[PDB]
Amino acid sequence: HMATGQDRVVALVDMDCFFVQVEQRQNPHLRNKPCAVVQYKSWKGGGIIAVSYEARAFGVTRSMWADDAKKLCPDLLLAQVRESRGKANLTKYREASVEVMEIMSRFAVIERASIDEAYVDLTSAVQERLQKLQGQPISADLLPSTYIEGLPQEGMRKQGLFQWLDSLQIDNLTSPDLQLTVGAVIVEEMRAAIERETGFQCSAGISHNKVLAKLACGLNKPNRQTLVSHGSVPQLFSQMPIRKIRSLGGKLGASVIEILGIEYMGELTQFTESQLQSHFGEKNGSWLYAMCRGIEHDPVKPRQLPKTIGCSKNFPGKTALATREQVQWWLLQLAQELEERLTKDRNDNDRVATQLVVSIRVQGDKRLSSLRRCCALTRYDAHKMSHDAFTVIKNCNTSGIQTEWSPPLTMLFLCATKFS
DNA sequence: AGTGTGAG
DNA sequence: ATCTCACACT
Ligand SMILES: Cc1cn([C@H]2C[C@H](O)[C@@H](COP(=O)(O)OP(=O)(O)OP(=O)(O)O)O2)c(=O)[nH]c1=O
Ligand SMILES: [Ca+2]
Ligand code: NI
Repeated sequence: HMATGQDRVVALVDMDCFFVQVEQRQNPHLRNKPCAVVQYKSWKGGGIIAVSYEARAFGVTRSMWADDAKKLCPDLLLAQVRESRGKANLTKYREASVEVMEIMSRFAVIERASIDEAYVDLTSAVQERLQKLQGQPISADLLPSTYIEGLPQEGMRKQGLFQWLDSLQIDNLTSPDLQLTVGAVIVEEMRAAIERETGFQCSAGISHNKVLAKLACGLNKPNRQTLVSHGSVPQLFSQMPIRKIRSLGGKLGASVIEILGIEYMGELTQFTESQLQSHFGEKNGSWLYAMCRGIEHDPVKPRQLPKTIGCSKNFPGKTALATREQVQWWLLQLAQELEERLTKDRNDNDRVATQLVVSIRVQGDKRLSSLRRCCALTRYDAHKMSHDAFTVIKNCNTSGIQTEWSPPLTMLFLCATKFS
């Protein structure tokens, strides 16, 4: 069933207001109440980074000062992420993420895609489950939080699910729609286990590829899951913004919109594959041709040890690193965080990083990074690493006066790679 | 390849 | 993210 890109069952799981839920687990009084998670900033109580769904009803959004949100939601409760060596401390979140990932790994192999989301390949689990119950159909009681995109044509959810279930093939075990339905069953079980063992809620999307799973996950949030079938793709794409498709959120997507004069994914269906290749190249033209028809093949890649570990910090405008002392201090601060993480990495995976990449951005440069250089990473010593990084970046101070740094630095980035 | 692009 | 990480590209 590859010709129609219905060969796999893929799901994407995304935690609802992840940081808020981890905080609600520590301090119970914040549960089922409007609350938020802020990064302490002296001005206005600090910026808000995670908002509960209860608080979103009052118009609360991320990137807005706590006091202004207070005005919008006076009952609003606050949780504050600790700050360390100029950045947020996410140990708590990484550990909760690991908990959930381990729980998901029991049902099918996963691909960790971020701190709060992961792809799941259920093809094998769907086959094995298909043999386990044959002939008896699938009752709606196994899909308490599943939405069937496009149907019908909390009450609506049940009516659409009934219309979906009444038409599912029963005997053809290779039926794409049946495989998706079973995948949604397994995801319902997965999420039930996750809640039971951690108290966390989440959403999921079930379809045939990563792109459709990602779109399906966001259709019915929170604490709900959405199944997007191949037959529902035309309707779903009829008004789906091109820039909302995974990998098309940047320049390529903008280019498609500008060159073809279209806004929705579904409009790409009218162009021929040769036209798309003549305008975007063989590879992107063919990819777009199949993607606008719901076909995509990026495989779900199991456990993978990260290829890099790094951290950085930006110093915009006034904050730009101007003296030599400042650059030395921030390099040391970054290296100390790096050391902490590299140490945990070596403890958990018995591998050591052999290369240190230093990257910096000078004030006034439009590029993301002004330059990058590499040196050996022999010892997990923040002090040593700080001096090595300084040595590769020292040439960049184009000023004979030792009293300052020129041009100033607006970004410092340290990264450990070449693991072995 | 080191840079640029993009997902989260 | 008003950061972490992956990887495509002669
Ligand atoms: C996108 C984003 C996320 N985060 C953090 C906090 C979030 O809890 C975590 C996951 O990010 P998101 O998944 O983007 O958002 P969310 O989990 O808070 O809520 P929902 O999925 O229901 O929309 O990463 C930021 O601090 N700044 C950001 O810009
Ligand atoms: Ca989330
Ligand atoms: Ni020293």
